[PDB]
Amino acid sequence: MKLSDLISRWIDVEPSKNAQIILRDRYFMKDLDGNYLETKWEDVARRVARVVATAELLNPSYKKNEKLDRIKEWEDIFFRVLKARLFIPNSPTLFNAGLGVKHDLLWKPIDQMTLEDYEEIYRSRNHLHMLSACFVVPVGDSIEEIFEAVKEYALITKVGGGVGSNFSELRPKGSFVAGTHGKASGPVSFMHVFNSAISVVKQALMGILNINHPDIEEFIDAKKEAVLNFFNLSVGFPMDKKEILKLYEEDGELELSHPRSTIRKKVKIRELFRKIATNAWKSGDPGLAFLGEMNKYYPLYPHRKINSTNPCGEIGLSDYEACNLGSIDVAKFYNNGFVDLEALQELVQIAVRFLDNVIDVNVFPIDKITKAVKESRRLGLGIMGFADLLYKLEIPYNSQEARDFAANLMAFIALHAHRTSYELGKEKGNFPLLEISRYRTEDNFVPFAMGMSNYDDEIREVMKMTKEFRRNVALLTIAPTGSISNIADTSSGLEPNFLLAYTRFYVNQVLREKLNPEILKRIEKELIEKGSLKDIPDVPEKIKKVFVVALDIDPMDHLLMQDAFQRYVDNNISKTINMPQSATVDDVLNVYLEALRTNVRGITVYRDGSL
Amino acid sequence: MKLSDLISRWIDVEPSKNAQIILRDRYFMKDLDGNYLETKWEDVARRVARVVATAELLNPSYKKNEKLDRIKEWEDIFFRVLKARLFIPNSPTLFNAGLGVKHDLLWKPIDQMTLEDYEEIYRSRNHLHMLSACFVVPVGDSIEEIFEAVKEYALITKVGGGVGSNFSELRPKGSFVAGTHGKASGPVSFMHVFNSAISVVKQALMGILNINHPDIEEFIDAKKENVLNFFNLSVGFPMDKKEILKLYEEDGELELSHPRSTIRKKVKIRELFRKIATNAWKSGDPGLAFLGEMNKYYPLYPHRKINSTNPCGEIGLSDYEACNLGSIDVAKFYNNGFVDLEALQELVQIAVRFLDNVIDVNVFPIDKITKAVKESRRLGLGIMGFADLLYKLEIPYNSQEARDFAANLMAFIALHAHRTSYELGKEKGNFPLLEISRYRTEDNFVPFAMGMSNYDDEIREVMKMTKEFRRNVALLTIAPTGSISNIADTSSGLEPNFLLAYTRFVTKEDGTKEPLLYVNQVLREKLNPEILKRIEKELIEKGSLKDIPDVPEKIKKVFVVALDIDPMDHLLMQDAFQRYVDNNISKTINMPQSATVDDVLNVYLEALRTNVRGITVYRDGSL
Ligand SMILES: Nc1nc2c(ncn2[C@H]2C[C@H](O)[C@@H](COP(=O)(O)OP(=O)(O)OP(=O)(O)O)O2)c(=O)[nH]1
Ligand SMILES: Nc1nc2c(ncn2[C@H]2C[C@H](O)[C@@H](COP(=O)(O)OP(=O)(O)OP(=O)(O)O)O2)c(=O)[nH]1
Ligand SMILES: Nc1nc2c(ncn2[C@H]2C[C@H](O)[C@@H](COP(=O)(O)OP(=O)(O)OP(=O)(O)O)O2)c(=O)[nH]1
Ligand SMILES: Nc1nc2c(ncn2[C@H]2C[C@H](O)[C@@H](COP(=O)(O)OP(=O)(O)OP(=O)(O)O)O2)c(=O)[nH]1
Ligand SMILES: [Mg+2]
Ligand SMILES: [Mg+2]
Repeated sequence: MKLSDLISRWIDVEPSKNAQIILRDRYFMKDLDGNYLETKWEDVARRVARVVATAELLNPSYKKNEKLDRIKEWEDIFFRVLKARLFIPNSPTLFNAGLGVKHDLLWKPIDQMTLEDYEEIYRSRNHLHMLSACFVVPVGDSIEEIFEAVKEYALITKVGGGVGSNFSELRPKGSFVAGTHGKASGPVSFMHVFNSAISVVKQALMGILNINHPDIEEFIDAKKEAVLNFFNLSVGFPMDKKEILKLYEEDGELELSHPRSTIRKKVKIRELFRKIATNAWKSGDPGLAFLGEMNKYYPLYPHRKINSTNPCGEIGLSDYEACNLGSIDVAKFYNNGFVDLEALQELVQIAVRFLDNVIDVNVFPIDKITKAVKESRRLGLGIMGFADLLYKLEIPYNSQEARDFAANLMAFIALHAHRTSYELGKEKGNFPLLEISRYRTEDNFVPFAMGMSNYDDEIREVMKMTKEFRRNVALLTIAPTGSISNIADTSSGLEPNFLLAYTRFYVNQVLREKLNPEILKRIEKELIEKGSLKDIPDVPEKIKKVFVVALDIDPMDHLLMQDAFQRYVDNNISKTINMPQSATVDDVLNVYLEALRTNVRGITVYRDGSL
Repeated sequence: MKLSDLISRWIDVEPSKNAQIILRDRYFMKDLDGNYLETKWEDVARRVARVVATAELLNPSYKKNEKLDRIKEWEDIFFRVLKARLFIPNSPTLFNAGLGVKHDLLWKPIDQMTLEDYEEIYRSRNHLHMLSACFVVPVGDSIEEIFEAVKEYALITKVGGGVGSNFSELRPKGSFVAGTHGKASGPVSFMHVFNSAISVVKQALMGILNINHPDIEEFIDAKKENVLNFFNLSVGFPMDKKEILKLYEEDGELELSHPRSTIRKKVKIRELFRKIATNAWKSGDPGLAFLGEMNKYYPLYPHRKINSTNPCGEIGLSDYEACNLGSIDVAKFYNNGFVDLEALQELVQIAVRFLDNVIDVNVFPIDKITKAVKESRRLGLGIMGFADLLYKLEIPYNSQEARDFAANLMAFIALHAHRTSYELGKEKGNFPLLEISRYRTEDNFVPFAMGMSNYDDEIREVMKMTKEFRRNVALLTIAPTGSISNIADTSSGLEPNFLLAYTRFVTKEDGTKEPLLYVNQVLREKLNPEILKRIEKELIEKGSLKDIPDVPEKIKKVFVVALDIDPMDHLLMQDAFQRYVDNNISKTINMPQSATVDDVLNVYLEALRTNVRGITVYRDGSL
């Protein structure tokens, strides 16, 4: 089906009562007196479309002559997919597009727009016009750099960004400070100053410490039981995953050291791993960030380096880099037993241009960030609706069938997104750092593992073409989509449905269609208690096996789904490895070891009932 | 007596074992290994004398063939008064002088020193070579400025400075923030971020909020145990003391308002005072800062404006200003029933040059601070050992006699301090803002109240003369001297002795522990050693001589401690010194456990009528 025809299928499907509540609550603009300037999703779609279309003002391919026509065309296409909720950008784009702009320019009808109208939108974007979810700032080993980072956290947090740092540069607790006296207090103590700052600004962060840091044990125990409540904590593994797996298998020792300290110590890697696992078992923190694996696929490494991710894991970013995200609802592409790939390719091309255009109309609080974004132009296109699509396709999330499907789907998306980036580099100009990247200096560089799709060879040649032309250093991610999937009335990112029937502060729509009412109306009671179909007798085996929820799916099937998607994603993936309440610490270690052998770039575990 | 003769009486008296522990503990310099580079007070005095004498390189009145002789002469005099412990600068001068300099230059015999040796010292002072105790920075009403200030606090604290701010620019909690629909959190929420920052960096501060800020009540209670545990807190009074007294006397109302909020409130000034008094009665916070009174006597006002003090309250500073302090031990100037004014004058002269010289060798971590200090050259010359001096002269602290003597002594110090500033302004150049100060644009400007001394008219004359030459915007203070009075083995600041005897413990390898009885040295000298041994027991038990049978009445009357002296007599002493001090004074108004909140109010009311620039109260037994 053509995308315009898919759009006509979805454009007039109204957001649910639940979606409308969230939108009124957080998304619709209000005036200086709390009066609504927007009252429907279509108002949001119009403002967002128009502001992002404005980027086409800077398109060197257009003559001043056609610009108005071309702009209005892009506004029109952006508006239609958005109103149809086939693609939605990350929250900050929805909150903050048009901040600074005359109200009378933001919702005016497109046929009435003039070239001067777009120019004035472009020029009136203010300091709050911040449209990206993801940030990483360094924290250098000096009081000066530490507290400059604290200020950067406050400023990014204030404008609506989530920020992450690797704190490893900070010399360990007790290290000599060539001051008068006395001693360095170490990374963890300074992370409390970050927490306290953000707790007041927000009156959601990421903190990583590398496995070979001498204060790693204190770090692992840092949210145990003063927390640290605004931090997600991950242990960083800057070295090769293979190397750590070997060391664990051999019961080796890790040397803890720091370049600006005499503090040195040896620890058994197994002991340290177990300590990580025990705490994750108890409370879900800390996670694992496979930084080396991220740098393995980083086009700008080693002259730039990924040291941290954003709070949710899904983008590894170099220092001062930010990334804006957006997600395609794949559940809307179900068509009579198949994914309508015709319409999908069209949308992926549109989604990539929109995300790239967001960069040009984005305003950041810190010039170093403006600069890092301009040079790399990293994007984060992902998907949501995945689990709901599997229900429509009558495929069990816990099956090799689902994972082979997932991999081909992501490969197809990756192929058309990178092809779009080639196209946009031709039209608009390459990302400034193309010349020094592995797309250019290397042969056969591919920013992900592949190995589970028929599309590989096609991907490999598109990657070779991007030696010459390429708008973006990387393009793909899979985010949590915690709010935008609610707006889209669909499942979140790549996660299975957590529950089929609930009451968020609500019976799945696909289940409501496939399940005979009466079988439904009976069971909807004990579905809500119990939280699964599994042990409800007199529901058909076929419904049971397809309509699985997160805790129907064992930890290994969670991890293998993440691997299958990660093979064709150039940034990272947000995925929780749900574990049953009866899972032991050994079960958790086994997840870590399997994770080390797969292509996953990080791990988050959550044991049911643990918190 | 000539100062040289006084120096020779003291130069070979080594610090008490008590002092030496303090020195080893934190003053003596160590190498990267943890090894001692200094092991005697004499070593510290060489280093410091040498480093501060280096500033004479820059003296535009020395011809090149003069310079090396002149510098060695200043190093020698500096060394002697330090070694003798007649003058000691604030701790950061003693911690940090010479940091960055090659160890082979800091202690070498002076008769091996060359001009190039001094030039190398000047060049190699590093970024940690911070010699001043006292700082103020502004905290403006934006996230950017608030966190820029958190960063300055961390940097200033790291290098050994104590910093304060007025947080009144921050719009009250619940205020409108433009272009968003979220509200401002308020000054007290941000002060938590500053307390967190500094609790890690130090793993006190001064915070002031003005009495008319709408969050003033929250602030008054901010260290109420239900904590800003690294802050001293004071309430700011930027209006005239007179205005506030009148309002209180009328049972009037104050309007709380902010220029960037629509939040207004009317509160009875008496109810606000009582809230303050009750909290201070419970816990010692908050104190009162009479900022308007400080601005009354600030020579740069209103071009520049004092909005805060340092943590101990004794310097009022404008935005980004810092001050270096030091103190003369005046108990050492006792001579046959009189204060030796001839030797004291000479030492004021030396001490003011030292302190002004510290500015030249000081390194600050922030641009705007270097600038503010160069432009003003504020100093804080003070005294310690004043209580022990009264003991020697047999004057009771809690008496008009003591207060009249304090005023005259402070007046004499002020006169010769400001005179030296005059002489130094001709010799080295005036402070840059002389031209726009009240020393220039006015007639009869005096930066303190006076009214309690025979020296008043000569003081007027010198202030008139400094319309022409003046090296420093202000010169004097009285500081707590919590460490350096320990070092000099003398009483702290202008304060009375807290106790005359107590047990201190000397840590030993094989024992331990151990009991070591200290008795005030002047008490030891005056009281019968036979009497002493009898009473010693009850004195440590009771904390005073007052109710001990059969100690002579005159001894009980002279040898008073802090708690023998009633709150008004503490306050009037502060008033006597403040009259002849251009900066402020550190003074705790001690109160008996049996004082009430009404008694605390009465101290505040009397404070409003005297010339004091702020108030701190501490009720015995409260914390
Ligand atoms: N908690 C605490 N940590 C400090 C202090 N001074 C330094 N540190 C920690 C902060 C940094 O992680 C590390 C280095 O800090 P700085 O570079 O500011 O110290 P500095 O440059 O004086 O000495 P350096 O030449 O770098 O060893 O030491 C301090 O006063 N308090
Ligand atoms: N799941 C969920 N998220 C919420 C809720 N309220 C606020 N949020 C937050 C979660 C995210 O930090 C923020 C933005 O949501 P999005 O769906 O745009 O972003 P996503 O969850 O993909 O996270 P990210 O883009 O990595 O920051 O909204 C809620 O009630 N449920
Ligand atoms: N806790 C908290 N306070 C804030 C936040 N934003 C602003 N404030 C407080 C900090 C300052 O006291 C005051 C003003 O903040 P800024 O100058 O950074 O805000 P902005 O320039 O955006 O708006 P303005 O024109 O000053 O109203 O409001 C925030 O997001 N969280
Ligand atoms: N470690 C330690 N520090 C102390 C003690 N008593 C006071 N201090 C701190 C607070 C002072 O700001 C700092 C330096 O001692 P000083 O005698 O030079 O300063 P002072 O008490 O006059 O306070 P100020 O110069 O206003 O900061 O020493 C103590 O018993 N132990
Ligand atoms: Mg450093
Ligand atoms: Mg502002």
